[PDB]
Amino acid sequence: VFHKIRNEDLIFNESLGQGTFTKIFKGVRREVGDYGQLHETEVLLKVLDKAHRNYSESFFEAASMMSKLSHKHLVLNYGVCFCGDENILVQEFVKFGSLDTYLKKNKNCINILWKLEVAKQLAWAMHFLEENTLIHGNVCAKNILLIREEDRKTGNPPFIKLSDPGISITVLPKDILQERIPWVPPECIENPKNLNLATDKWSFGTTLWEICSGGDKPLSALDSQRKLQFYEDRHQLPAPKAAELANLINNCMDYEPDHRPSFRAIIRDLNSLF
Ligand SMILES: c1nc2c(NC3CCCCC3)nc(Nc3ccc(N4CCOCC4)cc3)nc2[nH]1
Repeated sequence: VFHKIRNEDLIFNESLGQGTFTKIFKGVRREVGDYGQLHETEVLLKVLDKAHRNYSESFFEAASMMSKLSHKHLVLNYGVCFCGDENILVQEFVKFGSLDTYLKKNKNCINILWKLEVAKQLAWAMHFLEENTLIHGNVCAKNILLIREEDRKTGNPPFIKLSDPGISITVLPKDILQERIPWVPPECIENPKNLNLATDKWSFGTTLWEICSGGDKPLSALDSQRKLQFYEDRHQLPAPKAAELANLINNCMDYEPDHRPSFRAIIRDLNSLF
């Protein structure tokens, strides 16, 4: 499925931290491009240990399945290196990084119309996935990548992409799912087999809360035990600072999975906010 990239064409330059059972690097890929031109392309490299075989199989099946659905708001995966003791996803490098970090670094000096445009773009990406009956399963602001900043002179909005799904919550340890409250929905805390398209509607609500809160993490003051009580008592998140999206957040974060609205309906709701 994935184009094989040879270790000899990959240069690792900078460590960018960790994901869930991944190590992330900035690097360069040497390749033959359009018209035969030789390029040194900036890439994002995600390294999984082959020994974690269940995790690696989950991670790469998810990246493969989404890359079969080419879309302007979905990250470009170039290929994989079965680099011996490690399996490496080679991805496009996105200039401005993850959205939660971007919002923090700009001190939430971001107007509501910018947030609405990013929300709409994410909703259109999710509508495409819903129409394709593909579950992402880890929608969050860390997995929103900022390709382009707003340009006030041209009127161009920011432009985002949704990153790869990562290891499925159906195979992750339960302690990890609990830490991931309130992105993982209540039905998946009850049973990870309840993963469904409805899951992404809940997580989309949590992601909107992140966007409206300038990149704060909801329930960050709560440990895992208190995160369970949060769901037990069936609380909702507080209205974010930018409260314009509070109703849509609450409508998406519906404890009844079957009541969560379609992404088509979400897009219409976003459009109605003037
Ligand atoms: C697919 N996935 C990607 C990224 N994911 C992030 C990698 C770092 C940890 C959070 C997720 N970053 C990407 N690029 C970055 C660009 C600038 C970055 N810096 C912004 C300014 O502040 C320091 C980090 C970080 C990552 N590209 C990418 N393609």
